[PDB]
Amino acid sequence: GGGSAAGKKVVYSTFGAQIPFFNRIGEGAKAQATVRRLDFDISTSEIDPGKQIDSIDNAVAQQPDGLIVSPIDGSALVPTIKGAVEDGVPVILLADGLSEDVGQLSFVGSDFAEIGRLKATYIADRLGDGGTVAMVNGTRGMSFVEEQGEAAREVFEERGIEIVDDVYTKAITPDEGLTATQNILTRHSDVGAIYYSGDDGALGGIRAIAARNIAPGKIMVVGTDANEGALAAVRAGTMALTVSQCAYEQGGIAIDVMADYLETGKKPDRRIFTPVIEIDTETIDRVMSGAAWERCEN
Repeated sequence: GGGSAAGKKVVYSTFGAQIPFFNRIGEGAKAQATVRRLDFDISTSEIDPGKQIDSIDNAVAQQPDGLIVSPIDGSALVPTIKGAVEDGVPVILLADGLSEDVGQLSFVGSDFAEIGRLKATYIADRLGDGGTVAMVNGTRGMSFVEEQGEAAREVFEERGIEIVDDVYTKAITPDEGLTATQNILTRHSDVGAIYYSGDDGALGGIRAIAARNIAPGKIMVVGTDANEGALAAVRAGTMALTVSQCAYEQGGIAIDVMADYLETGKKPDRRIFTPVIEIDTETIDRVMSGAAWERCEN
C-alpha cells in the first residue's frame, strides 16, 4: 500500500450546540481523529435546515478530503449533499440518513428496527399471560419512529401480545408522553407495558402513571436514548429498559471509516450499523461498569 490518512482534511457538519447526543458524537470523532492524525474540524450549525445547508455548502468550497454529515433534515439537505458528492467529496452520513440515496460513501448509525425488536422482546419475555401493551410513538413519518415501531409491532404479533393503543404524538417530549399516557390509562387502565419511541416520552409517562397512584414497575415502561433521567429511572425501577445508541462510538467509527478509505481507497460497506446497548433494572450497574459501555458512551 503506502497510503496514509495523516494530514487529510475532514470536516464534520453537525447541529445543536446544546444537544447532548450530537455533542457526544463530536467528542468521539475528535478523539479518534487525533489517533488517525487527521486535520479535523467540526462545524456546528444553528438548529435550522437553511443554516446547515450554508455550513455544508461552505465547507465544500474549502475542498476538504472528506465530509461527514449528521443531517438536521433528511430531505431538505439532499440537493446540497448530492452537490458535495458530485464535486468529488467523499461523504459519510452519520446517525441519521437522507430521504434518498445521493451517492454517499456510507451511512453510519443505529439500526432503528433492531432498537424496536430489542424493546418489544424485552416486554414479550416479561409480560404476564393475558398482558397487553400500548405504544406511544413520537412524530408520525420520522424514520426513527416508524422503523422502530414497525419492528416492534412484528415482535408483538409473533409473540401473541395484543396492542391496545398505538398512538403518534407531536414530538418526543415529557409533556407529550404524559398526555398520551394519561389518556391511554383512562381507556385501558390494566395495560401491562408501554413502549415509548424515546426516553423523554417515557419520562412523561412515568409521571402519568404515578399521578394515578399506580405502583412503580407495575407497568413496564421502555424508551430509547439512555439519557440521564432514564438511567436514574431504570435504576429506581420506575422504567424497565432504555437503549443507548452509543453516540461516542458512532463518532469514532465514522472517523475510522473515513480514515481507512482515505488511506486505502477501498470502498466501505454503504450501510454500517453501529452498536446499541440495552440497560435494564437488573443489569444496569454491571453493564455500565463494563468495557463495552465505556467504548459506547465513554
